[PDB]
Amino acid sequence: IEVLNLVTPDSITTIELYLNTRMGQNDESKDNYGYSEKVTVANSSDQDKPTSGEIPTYSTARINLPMCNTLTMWEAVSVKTEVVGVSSLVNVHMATKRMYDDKGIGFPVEGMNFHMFAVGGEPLELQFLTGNYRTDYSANDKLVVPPIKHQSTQGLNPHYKQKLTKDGAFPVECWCPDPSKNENTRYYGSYTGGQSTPPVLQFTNTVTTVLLDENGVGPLCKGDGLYVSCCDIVGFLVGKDGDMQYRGLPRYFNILLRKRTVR
Amino acid sequence: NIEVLNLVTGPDSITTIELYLNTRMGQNDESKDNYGYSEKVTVANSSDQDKPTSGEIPTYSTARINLPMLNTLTMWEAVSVKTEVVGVSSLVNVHMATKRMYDDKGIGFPVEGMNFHMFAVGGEPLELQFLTGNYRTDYSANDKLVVPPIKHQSTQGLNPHYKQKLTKDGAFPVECWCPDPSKNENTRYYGSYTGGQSTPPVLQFTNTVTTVLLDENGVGPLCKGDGLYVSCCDIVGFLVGKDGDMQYRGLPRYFNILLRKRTVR
Amino acid sequence: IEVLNLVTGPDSITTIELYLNTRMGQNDESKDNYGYSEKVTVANSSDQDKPTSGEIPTYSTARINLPMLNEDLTCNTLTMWEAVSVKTEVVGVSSLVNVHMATKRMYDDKGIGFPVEGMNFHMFAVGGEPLELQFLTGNYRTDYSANDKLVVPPIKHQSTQGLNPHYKQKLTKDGAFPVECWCPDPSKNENTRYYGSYTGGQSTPPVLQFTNTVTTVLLDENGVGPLCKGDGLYVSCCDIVGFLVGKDGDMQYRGLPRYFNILLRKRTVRN
Amino acid sequence: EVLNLVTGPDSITTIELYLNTRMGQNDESKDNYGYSEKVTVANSSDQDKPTSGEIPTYSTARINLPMLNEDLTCNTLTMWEAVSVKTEVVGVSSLVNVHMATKRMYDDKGIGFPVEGMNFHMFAVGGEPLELQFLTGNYRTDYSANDKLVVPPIKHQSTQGLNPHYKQKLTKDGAFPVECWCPDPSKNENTRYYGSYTGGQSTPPVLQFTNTVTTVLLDENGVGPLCKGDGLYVSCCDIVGFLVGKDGDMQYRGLPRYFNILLRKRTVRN
Amino acid sequence: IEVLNLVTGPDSITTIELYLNTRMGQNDESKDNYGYSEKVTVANSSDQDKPTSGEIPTYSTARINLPMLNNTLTMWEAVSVKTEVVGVSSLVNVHMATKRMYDDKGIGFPVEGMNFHMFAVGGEPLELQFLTGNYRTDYSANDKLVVPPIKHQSTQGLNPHYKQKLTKDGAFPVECWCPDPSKNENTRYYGSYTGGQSTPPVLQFTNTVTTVLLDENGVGPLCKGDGLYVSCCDIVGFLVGKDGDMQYRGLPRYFNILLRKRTVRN
Repeated sequence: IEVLNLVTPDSITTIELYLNTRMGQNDESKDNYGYSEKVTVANSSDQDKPTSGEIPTYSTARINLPMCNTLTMWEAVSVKTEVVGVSSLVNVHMATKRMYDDKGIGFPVEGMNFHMFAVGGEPLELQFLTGNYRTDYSANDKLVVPPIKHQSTQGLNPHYKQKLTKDGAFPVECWCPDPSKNENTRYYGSYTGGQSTPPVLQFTNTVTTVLLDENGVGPLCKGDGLYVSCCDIVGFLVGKDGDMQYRGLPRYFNILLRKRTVR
Repeated sequence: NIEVLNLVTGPDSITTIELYLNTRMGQNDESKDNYGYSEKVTVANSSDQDKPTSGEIPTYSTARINLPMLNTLTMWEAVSVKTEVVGVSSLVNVHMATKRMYDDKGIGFPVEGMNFHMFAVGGEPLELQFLTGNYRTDYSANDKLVVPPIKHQSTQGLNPHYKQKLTKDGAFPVECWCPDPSKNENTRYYGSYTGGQSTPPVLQFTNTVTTVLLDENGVGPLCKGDGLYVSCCDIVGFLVGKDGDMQYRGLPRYFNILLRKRTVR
Repeated sequence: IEVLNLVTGPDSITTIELYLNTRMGQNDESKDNYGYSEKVTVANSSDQDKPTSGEIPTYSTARINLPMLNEDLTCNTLTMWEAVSVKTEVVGVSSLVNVHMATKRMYDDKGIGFPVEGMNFHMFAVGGEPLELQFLTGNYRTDYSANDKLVVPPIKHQSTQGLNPHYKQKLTKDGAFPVECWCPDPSKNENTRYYGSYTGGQSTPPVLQFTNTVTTVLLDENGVGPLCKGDGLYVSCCDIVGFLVGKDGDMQYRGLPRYFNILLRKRTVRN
Repeated sequence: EVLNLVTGPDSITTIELYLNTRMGQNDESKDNYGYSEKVTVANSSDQDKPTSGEIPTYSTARINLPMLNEDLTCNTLTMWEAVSVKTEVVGVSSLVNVHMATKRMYDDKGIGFPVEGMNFHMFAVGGEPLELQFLTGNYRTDYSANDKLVVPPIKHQSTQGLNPHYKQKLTKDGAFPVECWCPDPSKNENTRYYGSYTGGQSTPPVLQFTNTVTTVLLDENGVGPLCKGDGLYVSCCDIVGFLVGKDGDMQYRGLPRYFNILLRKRTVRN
Repeated sequence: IEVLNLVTGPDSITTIELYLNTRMGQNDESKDNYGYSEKVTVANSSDQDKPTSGEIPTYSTARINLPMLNNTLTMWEAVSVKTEVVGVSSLVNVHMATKRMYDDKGIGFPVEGMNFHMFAVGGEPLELQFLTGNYRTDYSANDKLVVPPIKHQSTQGLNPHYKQKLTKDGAFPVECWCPDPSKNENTRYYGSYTGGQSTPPVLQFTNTVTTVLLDENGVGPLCKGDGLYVSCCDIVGFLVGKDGDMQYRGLPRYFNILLRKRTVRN
């Protein structure tokens, strides 16, 4: 894309949406919504076959935007995004393991934190990379995973790529953003690991993230499509008998766009 | 919402509002023992028998302040705020009747664990979204708590049919209500959470920090019907009794707000 | 105080240096355990919470006399000293590099002695009048009568576990106001700046910095610093860096001294 | 001796690449790739001889830049000057996995231990090999279980601090151990390197990934690494922690790194 | 000193480059425990607190002679420093003979616990204040340690009668000497402490960071008698032996200091 000038009233527009988490029980009408199923643990690396619904996936959505030598496209300028329902973590009376010889608080949701989001003019481009090349994903055929398995995929093998084109379908554990592509998408992410680690979270409606690149060009919405993706894991819920489930929270986006002429 | 015009200049164009809010950890009566704490935390046997006891549930603190009464109108516009947690030094106390370190010879455990700190300033009540860790939580032990009368599975995620307004102090549980980011155009909120079991509280206090409430366009919260809305929650951790029983501990918050006159269409 | 212009000329600025030693409970520099509290005790119940004499940290404070400015106190204008900035440091942080003291030790009595560790509390204030204090405690019933030299309210009440504005005081005495029940009153202190932090937990690593290259500006949003009433400069602080854990597990607060280097200038005020 | 920039079309160029991790099992056709072999522990400091493949090494590559063909007999020459780099750790999301054959929490009912503990992250971009200084926690370490490792031929007590007679250049991928080689601060004028270490036993890994951060490689004089012989040197190590096996066996886990480097032509004195 | 104009033009700037090796207690580079302390011992009681020889960390320091320079005189003025801790990557080693995780199947304990990092650059020796956690500490197992000749209860606080200047490498214990903030007008110092028992070390290394040494008036340390003084300490934790015995580990530090010629009144 050769980028021409901005169109100088009716030349900007806002898009609001939220994405609900995809931890593994992704049916809103059922119990454990917004959690994974019970986490299971492989007996050996060649019997690493997770149960259905115990694997978190990326959340994603495509939004439709309004529709010579010169053409106009929607340019994404900025985004205010925030994690919703952080305060739901101020809860230590649920049916959980508890502190101090069954006299103290219930363990709050705690441990692993993974927070990512992305905004672009096309689906987020993915790279396959996993901790265990032999992971068998066939307990849930709705997951999108490569048809073949190889030793090299525990590192970066560029023959194993994909595009985030489906909500609740791409496991975060084997797909990450492809840094060699995504020239038309902006992505930001963090991971805090460990076993019982304190979640450290913020929420405010005053923070704006500029999506313009180093030349003042935001993501350009191809075929007038805006692509928004995320994942937000805030820890594990610890059951009374020590069984554990991922907990994730939803994400909100407020995206400002403008009109931009291209060649 | 409101079509904004020019600022009013000259004398009497500025005013100030100073207040504090007391914590609402669950025992909220200032003449009862345990004021500024929750009652003892209890733990449900299963997720369909999740009924907290009366008073073990932290709620939001909030107040509405009447401001001076004043083609076009004039409204009070909130410009900035100096806000601080009060009584941080009270947590330097290890001689209370608590569990203690090192084979009963060491210090009392200080108040420690979960920290949750939020405050909001707006020209109307804080707009809320329901979201909970357990859609079945039964709040009927305390009929003063404001919660939805219908329980649904989808409220463990974001369901936008479950909204509310923060219009009563000491009644909206923090655990099920958060700021609605899809509204709150006329309010600024700021919040954080540090979890874990016995996590160190990390706290700061000073009278030298000003939070600017002006938005990207240089427009602060505009005070509808001459009302200013201030809300907060400040959990600093848990007090651990001798037998392991635990109570939330909260601290008060101070606000000093600067407001100016703004002309609107 | 109605504030006017700065006074210029070669006598317009002055500098004040001092340090304040810690007041952890054992506050006599000729005695053992100086710079620590006495052994911490633990109440049997909340209505028998009576700390032992010397187990309680208090604020360090001092009033410094400044050069006299006004001989005639019947003029339309007067001059006051105005605190512009302060360079302050915690002294002796390197002392915490010590794992050979008589302490509990790691790894079945073969490892290091526990270093001083746990709760940290750091605050300092510079003002032109005493730091104004608000009473707030974790236990309204706390009985201070083991040490009648502590300054505390004469009445107790449930409401003091929150903010009761009828329970206030001024920091007018070194080593006497307990940290656990007095904090800076944010509804006053118009003429003092304070800065404070707390890091809790049981065995928490202390995290401390020391340098001679950082200046804290004390001017407010309008460019006005603390104005020294009666030509008096008030400096206050507390610096708790953790607990020393004795061989049997008894524990003491440890504190460190603080240094202050303050720049002041002359300012004209209405009289 | 640096002079001014040159103008015109093709005064600029970009180089894009990634480097895979070198934790010990460095063969992409075999199991445990991207991990070390199980860590083993010496019985005494005079018998400290690690097994082959349990030892992390630096990743590195020389990249050929478009050739600057020119008369070598004149007053000036032209060099490629690295201006800036966008670099990120790839696959961070792979650490969101608690179902692998690992030790697990809460009396064998909870999650599998995620990859956790020691984190070591460095990258370097230069116009010649990264210059290395030898420094080890044990001077007696015996690397002779793997003769591919590049280490000094003699051992001396002084190598537990800085002995400047023990230096190297980082000229082979997967060969220079991290544990005994660090960047030499007394040289490397023509390289920029960045590093960090978070230690401890089971420490939460803290990681970020984005495509929006540029690292300026120009020094305080506005001069970037200058690529000798039209060669660009890129180096890294990204240890994200240990995998804990069911029985307590532990392996390093590392992750690949991406680089996108901007370079411009600069005139230098000949 | 009354500072006047800078000296301009050629040979008005110079650079100084050095490193300082750590002084953790075993400070003899030909011996096996170099760059560590001897094993830490723990006193039976505070009145019997006599550390063994070699288990005490001390400051590293050096004086560098600058080129001969000289109503008015010329002095060297330190403008900035680039400094880094060297050999951080050496802490990526969990196969040494040490205590280990998970019932003797897991990693060796890495070097961990207490971190203390400080450096100083000035035009005269760094001025010290005595302050200790235990006034009775008996240092006579090593009479090469420079400590006060007299002891008193008040030295667990700040007693300004107990001062020194950092004039010897590997001799002033870190546990009882700190920078004196009432002096050091002609030195810049920077330090941090992270304590705890087994705390993760958090360390950074880079050749791209410059520390400006000029004060608020644009004046850096002025090198009296053409002497530049550099001091540091870099403790990175403890090595835990198989039986639980522990020793301090330190790392060396590099400095690259830029100086300029400054005219001053005499």
